[PDB]
Amino acid sequence: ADAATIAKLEEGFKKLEAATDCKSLLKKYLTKSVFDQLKGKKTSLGATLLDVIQSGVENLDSGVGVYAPDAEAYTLFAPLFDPIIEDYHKGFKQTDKHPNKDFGDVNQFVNVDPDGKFVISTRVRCGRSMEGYPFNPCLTEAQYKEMESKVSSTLSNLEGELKGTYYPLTGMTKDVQQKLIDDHFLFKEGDRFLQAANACRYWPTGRGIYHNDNKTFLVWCDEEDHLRIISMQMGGDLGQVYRRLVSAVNEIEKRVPFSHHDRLGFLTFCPTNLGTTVRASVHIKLPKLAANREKLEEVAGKYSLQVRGTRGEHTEAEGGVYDISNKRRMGLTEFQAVKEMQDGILELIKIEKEM
Repeated sequence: ADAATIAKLEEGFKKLEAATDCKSLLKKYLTKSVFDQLKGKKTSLGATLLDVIQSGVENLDSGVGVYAPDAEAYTLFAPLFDPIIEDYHKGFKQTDKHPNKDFGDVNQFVNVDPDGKFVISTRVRCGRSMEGYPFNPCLTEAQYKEMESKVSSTLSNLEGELKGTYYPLTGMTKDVQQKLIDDHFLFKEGDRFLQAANACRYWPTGRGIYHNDNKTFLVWCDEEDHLRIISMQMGGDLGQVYRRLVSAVNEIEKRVPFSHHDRLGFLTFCPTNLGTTVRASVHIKLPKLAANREKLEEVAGKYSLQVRGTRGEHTEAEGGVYDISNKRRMGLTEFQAVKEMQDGILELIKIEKEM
């Protein structure tokens, strides 16, 4: 690590002490003892501590404030990453190992609302970093093109349910944009937190969108992580959504190896998405539980569920509509995470019926 970067690191640290208002996990765990042991180190691909914390220094309001420049950095800079991970993922000690991938007995997953009267739509997401490339902080332009032609080639040779079409962002027509905007499939350049992390360079080179013909499978190449992989549909057939996801992820891995770490799970750009990288969610109507919020907050904790209200434009009538997702991503398998989610929704609907 060169003297010019070490100087810029010394600036950011004094800027963190000078921000007594900052509540970011970066400021919490970047002690002077850790900072002096990491500031001079660099990965074998060339990423410095500055490529980790720059975005958290430029954005003092940021919640986490660190990002991973390459896969190797989670090891080289573990003295800062490990305590941050402990904090965000409550109960993931610095010595615990995350289980290896296990999609489990996928047949055990069912429809959580067979009569469609409660769940509007069902969604399961995961992400992957492609093995052999650095993450978005350090991707060169040539690397962006190589990834695009590989993901495009891979996703285009998908057959059956996943038969689709890849739309690259570079030189996208105005017509496709609307058609993709219409289907909620498009993404744009990242917010202020990604821009400060160097995560939005050479835009839109290397960025693309893939969706199947049935519009129940959707992949984003290089929006934030290398790959974001979603299975979605209307209704509450969590099982069907989840089984379609495992089919796709296994099939992509045949041609595309993923960046895995036998203690942190699947490696991603942001430490909030380590472990399973799995976020199973439903849009569900629970009007009775909306009145008695204390019961909903209590049952949500029983199944480790995050309850967010729907972001919306004209939603004043829909206060009893929720986006319920699974909160846990580490220290448990993919199968365990989605099962826990399913068990939750089943009980939430059961309670709603008893009101």
